[PDB]
Amino acid sequence: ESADLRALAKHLYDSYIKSFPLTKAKARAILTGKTTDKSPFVIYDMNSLMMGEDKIKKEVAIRIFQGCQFRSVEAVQEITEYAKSIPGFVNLDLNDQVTLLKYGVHEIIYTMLASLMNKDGVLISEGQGFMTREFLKSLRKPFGDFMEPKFEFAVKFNALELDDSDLAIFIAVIILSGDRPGLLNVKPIEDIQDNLLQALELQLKLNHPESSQLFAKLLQKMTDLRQIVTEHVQLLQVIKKTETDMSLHPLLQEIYK
Ligand SMILES: CCc1ccc(C(=O)COc2ccc(C[C@@H]3SC(=O)NC3=O)cc2)nc1
Ligand SMILES: CCCCCCCCC(=O)O
Repeated sequence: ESADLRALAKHLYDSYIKSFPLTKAKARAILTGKTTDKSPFVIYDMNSLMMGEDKIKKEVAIRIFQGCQFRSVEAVQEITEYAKSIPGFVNLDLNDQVTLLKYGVHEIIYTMLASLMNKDGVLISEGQGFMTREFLKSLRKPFGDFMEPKFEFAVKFNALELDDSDLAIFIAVIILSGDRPGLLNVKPIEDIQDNLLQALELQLKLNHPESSQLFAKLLQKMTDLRQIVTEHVQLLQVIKKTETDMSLHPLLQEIYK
């Protein structure tokens, strides 16, 4: 029944709004001058970077990098709260639950990162600030190319014009992979994902009826996520070797194995 699929979609959207304080709908209202929300202080160089705490509640590159790192640990926390709400996920073997998160968590971070980006920069501090792509790329090596592959993806991805009710099901599909390395019981995972994929497919054609093959173009985007993740991992191993004094969160170290 299509009707059970819509109920699942409604359930996941509601759980996505409850788990993530900054939705794409809010992010786009901030980014584009809407009166439902307020304007971000823009950071484009070092003076505005230090002017930035005068509005938004060590060297500059390592400080920015370690805040982006604190934020990621926070998103991991929000993603795990979302994941538990995906029907059947808490019912799986605990070891497989850990494996799905470990491998799914960064692909979801960069999907939702895209909600907070345009070609020019990225919202920070829950929408209160905006950090210019040009500033980030001007950071000293090896940090200037830290964010550029996320912007390249985001610009391509934001072109699909997905909204939060689409994204809620898509990030569920990402978690419930079943081709993840080290999974004990693949088949229960594949059964949950086949359901999510049916819910996503219906959602896309009801919400985007004039968008030809949007289901397939979005599933292809999963290729770009995998490559962002693997590049970021390699870049981190270079930062850790040249910056032996920069501390990495154990939660992120446990995932990066
Ligand atoms: C590289 C892409 C990116 C993503 C998110 C952020 C953020 O920074 C947004 O969320 C925030 C904002 C501000 C801080 C302050 C940090 S935190 C600390 O430990 N000392 C500080 O100055 C922490 C987190 N930046 C960059
Ligand atoms: C985004 C510019 C403000 C820098 C520090 C913001 C507060 C730090 C935090 O929330 O962890």
